[PDB]
Amino acid sequence: SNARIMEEKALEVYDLIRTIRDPEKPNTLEELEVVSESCVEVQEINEEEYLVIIRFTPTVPHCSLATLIGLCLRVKLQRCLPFKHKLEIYISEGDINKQINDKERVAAAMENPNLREIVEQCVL
Amino acid sequence: SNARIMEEKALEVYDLIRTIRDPEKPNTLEELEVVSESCVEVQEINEEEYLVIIRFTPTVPHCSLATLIGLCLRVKLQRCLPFKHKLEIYISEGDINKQINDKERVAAAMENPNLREIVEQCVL
Repeated sequence: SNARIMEEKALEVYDLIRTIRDPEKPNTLEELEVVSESCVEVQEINEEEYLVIIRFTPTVPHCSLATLIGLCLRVKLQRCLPFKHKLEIYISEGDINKQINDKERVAAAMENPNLREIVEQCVL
Repeated sequence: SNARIMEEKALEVYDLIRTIRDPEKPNTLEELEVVSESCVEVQEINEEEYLVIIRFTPTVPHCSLATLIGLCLRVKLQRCLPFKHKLEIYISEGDINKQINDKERVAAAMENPNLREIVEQCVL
């Protein structure tokens, strides 16, 4: 039946993506619950052309850039200021879907050798 | 005057933090407008103990983890699926101030050799 075939195609898709390594952590997307089989749907657009829809839940860095910067500020001052002090640091209060789907943005990323290297190794 | 002294102390603070390297980009925090002199304030809490307040504007990654993951999904499928397809990928729709100020969270970060290495090199 059509439904069975679309189920089989979604499983095909899932089996390819499930073992991709996370860019930062030593585990696969499936192990980190970034994807699961139910997160994929396949439909037939026209005869023998399929649409694949994936919803994924990205991992977050163990230590974000903003956090690293804040630590640098605190550690530098703590070690190098010549007076006794307390410090309060505040993040100043003064499209990803687009980056991963737009054909031009995808190509631009894959033309950066640094990003291409990361992506190609994660999927290897 | 008190005001002059606090201005001089804030400049002291600024001169230490302005040349810290960004964790990812080849430029200093000042060059990237992560900090500027006006973003620092110093007050005297008690005699010879000062409070330093900094507001900073973090840089963002040129390519976030979520974007890298989405690229991996697309590139893997584009290269390895055995059928013609279009793909739509969606981020599923199903405290930093705390990490950089809380004494315990700061210490925990600085005990991770990986993070300590990054921080110590950025401030060197």
